[PDB]
Amino acid sequence: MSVLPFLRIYAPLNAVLAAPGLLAVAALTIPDMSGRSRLALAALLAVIWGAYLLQLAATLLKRRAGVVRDRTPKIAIDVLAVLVPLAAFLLDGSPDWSLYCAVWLLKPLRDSTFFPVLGRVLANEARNLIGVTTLFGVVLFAVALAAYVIERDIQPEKFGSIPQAMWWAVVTLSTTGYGDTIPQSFAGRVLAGAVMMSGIGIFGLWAGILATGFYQEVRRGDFVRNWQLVAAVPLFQKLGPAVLVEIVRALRARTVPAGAVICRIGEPGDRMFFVVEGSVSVATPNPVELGPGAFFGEMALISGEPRSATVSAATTVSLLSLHSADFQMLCSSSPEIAEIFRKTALERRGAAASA
Amino acid sequence: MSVLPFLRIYAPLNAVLAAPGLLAVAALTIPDMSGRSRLALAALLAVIWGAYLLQLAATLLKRRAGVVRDRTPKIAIDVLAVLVPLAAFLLDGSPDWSLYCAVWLLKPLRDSTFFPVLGRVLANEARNLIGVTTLFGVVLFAVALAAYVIERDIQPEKFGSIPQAMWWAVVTLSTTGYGDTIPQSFAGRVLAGAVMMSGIGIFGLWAGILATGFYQEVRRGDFVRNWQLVAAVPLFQKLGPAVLVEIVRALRARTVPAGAVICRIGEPGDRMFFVVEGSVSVATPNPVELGPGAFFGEMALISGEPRSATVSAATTVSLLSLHSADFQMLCSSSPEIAEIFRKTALERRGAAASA
Amino acid sequence: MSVLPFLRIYAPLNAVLAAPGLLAVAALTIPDMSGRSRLALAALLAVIWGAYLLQLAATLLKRRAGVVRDRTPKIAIDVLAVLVPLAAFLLDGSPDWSLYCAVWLLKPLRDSTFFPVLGRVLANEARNLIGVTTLFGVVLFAVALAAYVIERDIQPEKFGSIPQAMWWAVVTLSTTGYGDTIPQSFAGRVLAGAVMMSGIGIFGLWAGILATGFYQEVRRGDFVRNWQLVAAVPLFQKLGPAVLVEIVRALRARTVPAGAVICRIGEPGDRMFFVVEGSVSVATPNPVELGPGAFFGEMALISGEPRSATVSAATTVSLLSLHSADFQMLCSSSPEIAEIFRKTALERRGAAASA
Amino acid sequence: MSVLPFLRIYAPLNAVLAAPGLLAVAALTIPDMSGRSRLALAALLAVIWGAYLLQLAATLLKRRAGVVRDRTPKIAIDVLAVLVPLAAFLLDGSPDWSLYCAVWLLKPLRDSTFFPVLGRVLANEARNLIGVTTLFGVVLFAVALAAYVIERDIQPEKFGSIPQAMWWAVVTLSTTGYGDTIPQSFAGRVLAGAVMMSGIGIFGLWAGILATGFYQEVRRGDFVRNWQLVAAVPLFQKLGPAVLVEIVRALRARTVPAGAVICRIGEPGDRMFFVVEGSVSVATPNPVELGPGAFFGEMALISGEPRSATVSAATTVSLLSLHSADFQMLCSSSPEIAEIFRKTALERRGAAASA
Ligand SMILES: [K+]
Ligand SMILES: [K+]
Repeated sequence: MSVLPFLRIYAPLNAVLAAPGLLAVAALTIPDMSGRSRLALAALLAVIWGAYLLQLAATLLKRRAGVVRDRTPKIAIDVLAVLVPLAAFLLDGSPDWSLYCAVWLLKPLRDSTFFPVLGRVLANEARNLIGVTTLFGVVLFAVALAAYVIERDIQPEKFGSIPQAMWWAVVTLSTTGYGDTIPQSFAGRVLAGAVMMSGIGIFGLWAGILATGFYQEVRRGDFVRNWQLVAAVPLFQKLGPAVLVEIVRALRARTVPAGAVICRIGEPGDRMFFVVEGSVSVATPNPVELGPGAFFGEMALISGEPRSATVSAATTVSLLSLHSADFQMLCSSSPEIAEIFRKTALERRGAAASA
Repeated sequence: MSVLPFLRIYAPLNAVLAAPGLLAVAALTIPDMSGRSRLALAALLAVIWGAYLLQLAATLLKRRAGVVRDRTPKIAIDVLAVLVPLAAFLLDGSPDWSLYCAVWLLKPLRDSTFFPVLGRVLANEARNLIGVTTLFGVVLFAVALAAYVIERDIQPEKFGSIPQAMWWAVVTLSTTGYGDTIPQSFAGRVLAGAVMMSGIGIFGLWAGILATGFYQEVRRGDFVRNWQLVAAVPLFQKLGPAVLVEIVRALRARTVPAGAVICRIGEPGDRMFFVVEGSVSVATPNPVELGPGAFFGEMALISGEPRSATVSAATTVSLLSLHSADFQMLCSSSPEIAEIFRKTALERRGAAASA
Repeated sequence: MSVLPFLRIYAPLNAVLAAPGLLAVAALTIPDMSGRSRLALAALLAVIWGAYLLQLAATLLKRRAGVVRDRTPKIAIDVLAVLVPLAAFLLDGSPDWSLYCAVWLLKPLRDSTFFPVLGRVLANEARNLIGVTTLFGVVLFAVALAAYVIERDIQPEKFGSIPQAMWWAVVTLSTTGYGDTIPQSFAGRVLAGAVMMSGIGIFGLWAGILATGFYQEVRRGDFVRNWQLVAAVPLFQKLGPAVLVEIVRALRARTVPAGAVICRIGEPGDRMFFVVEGSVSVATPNPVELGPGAFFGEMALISGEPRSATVSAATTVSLLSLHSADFQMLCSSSPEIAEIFRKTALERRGAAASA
Repeated sequence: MSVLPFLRIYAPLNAVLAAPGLLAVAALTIPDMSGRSRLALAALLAVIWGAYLLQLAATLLKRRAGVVRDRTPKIAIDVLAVLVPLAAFLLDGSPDWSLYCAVWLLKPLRDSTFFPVLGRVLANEARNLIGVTTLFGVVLFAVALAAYVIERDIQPEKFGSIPQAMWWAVVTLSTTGYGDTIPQSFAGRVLAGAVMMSGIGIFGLWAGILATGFYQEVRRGDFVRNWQLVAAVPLFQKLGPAVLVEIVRALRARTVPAGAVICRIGEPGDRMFFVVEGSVSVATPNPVELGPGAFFGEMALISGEPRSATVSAATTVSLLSLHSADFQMLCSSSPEIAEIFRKTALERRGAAASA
């Protein structure tokens, strides 16, 4: 609720081309299809082939920033990005070579930041997941077995065996309900009374494990990525030790591109920002073009008013942001700091129109 | 658990008429329907047309409060509220003109406060949502493809192509289970063992993103809307800086209308309120009719007793509220404040019956 | 994880008889049923009728504790508990009179504590629920309408109207997937790609509203019910103001009945209790039978050892409880208190075997 | 996100053999199966029989550590692990004796730590669960009954009775949607509008009860298991009382086996560890092989750099771990401690290459 995320977070065309690239697949998969576009999409594969392949060698030119690096991840796919289609192109002469479009699916995961963020926490909490997965296997066959007890007599063709009932177990337990094979008697139907009761309680825990400290990591990602942009601020030499831990939980940093708007004049003053690198367009008669290490919004928060200037991104700015309460928290935290932001709420009034 | 929300939060008739207005649609959609009520409901459309249209120009009279305003939102629908039926009324001579009842659906969203509250946070956390949405697309075709590997031979008419299996993917992954096309072999049925395991883990995170800091915003909405009603209180000049951040998290403000009851006599004393504007009916022999900037309940909390008066809303009061613990927190927070609320628990005993 | 809940929390037989009472219904609902037990269960209704009716007048004897009471709730059903069967017994001469077994269903809700706990919070947060319910209605017909656009031509009998598609909306949106009427074309099937995405995000919020501050109330129920049992403790005159708010969050109170076990000897010392009313059986050669206002477990926690005595409930005791950390929190909180619990860890060593 | 869990948490072969042991069952359950492997898997049962039975007496040799123990749990299955197949082997001469493979399903639960962790909290919060379970039974028949009101006339064979509709209740309420028996009229279809609305709100609470303080217990498990490894540290005599409660919430302890890697050189310095028992391989020209009661990572955190050494597990080490923020919290918490970790960031620079 407090951030301006811009400049194409889904930026790199390495990621962009997997989506249209794999939709080329399906038309080959269909009978009675004209040969015209049949191969026209195979070009686009060759384009994406040639495109990453064009990009490939530039990546294999890893004499850029060549001091110490760990690029086993970023290279693990680019290699196979072109090899696997190639060997597929010859050995699998039939159209089945296209079935090696299971390969580009990692290219999103190549430059998927937020995917290592996922895999990080699984290596702390899987202790639970296994004991739950076991426990899921307990409840699975603990309950799947009681069905064969009953309808094997009058439903051989559906429940004349165990795994046919273990099939109906997870369908019955995992919220799904296909609707192929269902009991007819009473007591077998009684048993379902505890199943959905169970599995919704189980996954009530099990999937809960994921979001549990995943949020800790994302709420932690907002700190580790933002213990940076701390020393950059000229004013933050007085901040006590325990002060920052209270604060950086809320502070997120994002980048705005050049030409974009930052805060439009007259809209309700609801937030203030800290500039640390870039330049702005504080839209005034004399534009107060503030550079790395600046801020604005106290004019609108101490007064609780609309904006005093159509601030727009003159350049690509690495932005911070902050809503009132946590700044009211700061204004409540120390009288030493409100002195400057009092003067600032008088300097910027005259300094906005003037120079 | 601690608030008296009253006076028709779903107040404006601009919102009320969308619901019955769109139920006029369906009777036109049905064969063998008598022409009698067929057009009778078209009137009610013309009523809602004429009604907002009657309301319309009063809104286009925006010389009220005309200093600085941002009403691109509130006007964006009122314009089309009447135009779109109108052009639809003539060009689409057949009854299909009624199909432009997709238009009023924004009129709730016109005066839907809590809808901008939604859209505010999506512009901070969609970074995650995309990486998850990509990741959802990863897992989609990563898993959808393995089905065509198998049953294309003996299920052409169901799994003789890829998207027919991507169809069975999300139905299998997104908790649904329609039950149209399901495997027959073993290993294809083995694969589902991880799917519901996956998607319930995925949406365990993904929908978790929404409620994650959505609650922060709603728990924040309870502050930004209630840093107001702070200076109004005559007693709150002594409150230290860090005191309020502890408190305003819990304090919610709502309005009660005239004639309503506030706290009924003899019910268990469970809460105390702060009046800031309006008037009450403290039901006593001499009604102690307290106005803007008053409170009551300490009589019932310091003693832990039922109510001392059938307080009812003499007028429309902008109410605050507070349960014991957070006031016990206040009574624990400072001895300076319990002095007055000790006297108040003696003044109001005699002042209730007397003047 | 830290409490001994015993003495039949589902105690009153007023609640017990609704369950078997309503299972008497179904046998009447079935053809080809013998008249033998057909009316035998009607007796059990007459029993439950006569039983509450026997209990009834004792409740209508409300000259017990007749000072100030609010028993509109507890009486609202007992009245109709016997009247509604009675008027049903005569006017509805056919067996349909049994269909007034929709009446006892409130008798659980009569003496359902935890049900007012539910209804308390709905009167603070329904503001959200309506805006979401509206928003649910937005997304409902916003999406339901686009289906009639498509398959009305080739599916009249299923999608030849709007509400037939609004039917398929919530089934498609609310996680269910019956499997009666599903599209055949492409773009109509494309639309489902966002639906489960939506509704699982919606209910990801909407049902989240319930548990959101419901837990606040239950975590609050653990305080309001336990600001009692505070002054009872002879030692708690020194506890500072802000000390208790830290503590009572964790402290739960429950009752154990006479004859039950409290802590068995040799089991791992994992918790300590505060007796406030009742008596125990500290199983020793000289049983140190401690009465109202006592405690035990510091012997096992300061040493981190198994139990020093098979403490069992000599009588019905109103119990408190506490795990180590929060007592380690107390031992960390003040050196003034560990002095006594040091002596206590020496007195009770000799006082256990001796008197 | 901050722990190295290794050395086969799913270690004991007592647990390993239940999974393959029960998959021996199904082949017997199937007609037209050759007798060759039919009994070959019965051997593997006899193996698992003989295997635990071989393990059995070693467990019944409970003169190891025979001082005070509570092994009613660990023995409750081992006894029946071999007896139940045995009596089954003779009395049930037909192949049905295999149906006593419902017995090993507890053997995972025998040595399932994290299963008592489950059962611990159910004995505090089931108060809620019953009132919800009752309330679930309220809503069940409250809603199930209204269906028989309607379609009994034109759907006898599906809704000609009550429990046939209570069947359609939970299927309709518990998120499932089999798709066997669905209404045809309007008002009966209207009723579903509140059902999924309800049950998703109910289980929104009910399953929420599980994860609610289950996480408290797991977040508590991280303390009770880690108030140990406190006195072992030679430096922690100065830590104030309230300091540790802040810290041990995050600190998890796990064990790494011999031969494994701990932190690889050049990877981004993201965490520091506390050795308390074992030995390491700090890969340097002179390996600084640190033993019980050591730490490392401050070199990479105070500088925010990659690793200074390929530390690998020379032996099985009982590890602790800690990310920066909580150590930055420590560095912010006291200047007394950064003095040593300043010297340590100079000693270990020279002491790494040297001795
Ligand atoms: K379903
Ligand atoms: K289905």
